[PDB]
Amino acid sequence: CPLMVKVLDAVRGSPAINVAVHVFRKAADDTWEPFASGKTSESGELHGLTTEEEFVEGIYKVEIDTKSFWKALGISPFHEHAEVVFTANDSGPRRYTIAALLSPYSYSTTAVVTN
Amino acid sequence: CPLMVKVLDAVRGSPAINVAVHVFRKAADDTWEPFASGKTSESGELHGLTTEEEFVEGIYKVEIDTKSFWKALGISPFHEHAEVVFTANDSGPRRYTIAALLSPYSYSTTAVVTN
Amino acid sequence: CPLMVKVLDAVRGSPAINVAVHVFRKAADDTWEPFASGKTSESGELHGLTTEEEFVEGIYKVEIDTKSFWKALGISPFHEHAEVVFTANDSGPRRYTIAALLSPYSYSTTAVVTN
Amino acid sequence: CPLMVKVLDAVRGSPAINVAVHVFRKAADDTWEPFASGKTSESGELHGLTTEEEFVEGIYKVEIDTKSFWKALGISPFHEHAEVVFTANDSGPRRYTIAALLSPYSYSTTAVVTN
Ligand SMILES: O=[N+]([O-])c1ccc(O)c([N+](=O)[O-])c1
Ligand SMILES: O=[N+]([O-])c1ccc(O)c([N+](=O)[O-])c1
Repeated sequence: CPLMVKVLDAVRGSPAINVAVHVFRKAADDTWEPFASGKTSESGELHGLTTEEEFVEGIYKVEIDTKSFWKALGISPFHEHAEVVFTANDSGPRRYTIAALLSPYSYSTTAVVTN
Repeated sequence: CPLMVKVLDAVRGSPAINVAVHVFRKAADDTWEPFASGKTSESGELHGLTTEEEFVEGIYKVEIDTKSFWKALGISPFHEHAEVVFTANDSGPRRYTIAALLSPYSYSTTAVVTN
Repeated sequence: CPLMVKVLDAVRGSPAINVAVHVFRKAADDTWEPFASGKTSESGELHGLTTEEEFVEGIYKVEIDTKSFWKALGISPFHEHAEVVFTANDSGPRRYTIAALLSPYSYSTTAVVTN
Repeated sequence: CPLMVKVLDAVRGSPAINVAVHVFRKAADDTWEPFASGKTSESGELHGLTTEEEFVEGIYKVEIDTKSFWKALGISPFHEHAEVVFTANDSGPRRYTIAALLSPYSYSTTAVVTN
C-alpha cells in the first residue's frame, strides 16, 4: 500500500479504467529496470504494485499508458504516455499516491505523500 | 493592457476561439457589477478589456462561458462556466494574465502577474 | 453520499485539511441560496453535505475557501476562492465528487460523476 | 519555429525563468538521442529549438528540469523533472507549443498544435 496510482478521465468525468501502468527503478548502471506493473480497476485505481519491503529508496518512473487508453475510446491523443519521475523513500518509508487527470491533448499529475 | 484572458482547449490541443468572457467588479453592496467583456480571438486570447485608469484595486470576477464553447463543439460539458475571483492589488506596475485550460469535465486556471 | 468535495495541496503534496466549503443552489428568483457547508477532514474530503432527498435537480455552486486556507499557511494567494458551478441531477440522481488541486496562483478542478 | 516550450510557475504566478529544457528524438535502437536544448527566457519561453527541416516525423521527449528550478527558489519538489513524450505527425503545416504549469508536487502540461 506504499504506492498507489489513480487515473481520471477529464472528458467523461469518470475513473479511467483498465489503463496500463508500468513502474521502473533506476539501476546502479543508470538504466531503467522494470519494477512493477498493472492496470487500473473500475475505480481508476491501481493498488498492490509493491510492498514496503521491495519499495526501497531510489529513483522511480511511473509510466501511464494514456495513448492506448484514448485510442480504445476512438480518440487520437497527443501524448505517447504520461511519465512521472521521482525520488522515493529518501527520508524513510512514505506512502505515495500518484494521480493523473487525463485529456486528449493534456494531463495533470500530482502526488500525495503521507507518513 | 493590465488584464488579459487566455483560454486553451485540452481536447483538441488548440486555442479556444470565440469564447465569451465577462468580467465583473464587486460593488459596495456586495453585488457583482459588469466591468468588461468580449470573445476570445483566433489565438484564444482576449485583449483590451480595460485600461490602467479603469482597473483600480478591488475584487474582480472573470467568468468564461465554457458551456457554450463545449456545446458548439458537440461535446457534453459539466460546468456552467469557469469563474476566477481575485483581488487586484497595487504593488508596483503589474499586468494580470488569467489563463484557463478547458476539458469537458475539468479545468485548470492560473494567474500570471508580471511587471 | 450524493455530493463529496475533495481538496489537495499541490505545494506540500498532501490533503488540504480544514478547508471551508460552501454550496449554494440557484433559486427561482435567480439568486444563490445557501444549500450546505462544511470543512474538509484530515483526508482532505468533505462528506455528508447533503442527502439524495435534498439534492434535487438544479444549478449548484461549490465555493472552496482557498484564500483562508493559504493565509493560514503564511501564503498570500491570488484567488479569493475556487468556484465550481454545475447543473446537477438533470437526468436523474447521480453521485458527484468535486475535486480541487490547489496552488497559490493556480487551481484545477474536476468532477467525477457516477451512476 | 515548429516547436516552442513554455513553462509557468503556479506558486508565484509568473513565468518560470532560466529553466533547463532538453529535447530528445527516439532512435531506431529505441534509445533517446539528444535533439535540442536551452533555458527558458524571461517570458518563460524557449524559442528556436529546431527548424522545419530538422523536425521530421518521429517520437520526441521534452524534459523540463523542474527539480533544479524548485531548488533555486528554496522549495522542496517532488518530481525529478517533467517529461512530455509525443509523436510529431505531418498533417498540413503545424506548430507545436508544449506548455507546463509547475507546482512543487504537481504539474500540468498541454500541447497547442496550430497551423
Ligand atoms: O486526485 N484528484 O482528484 C485530482 C484532482 C485534480 C487534478 O488536477 C489531479 N491531478 O493533477 O492529478 C488530481
Ligand atoms: O500556458 N497556459 O496558459 C497554461 C494554463 C493552464 C495549464 O494547466 C497549462 N498547462 O497544463 O501547461 C498551461
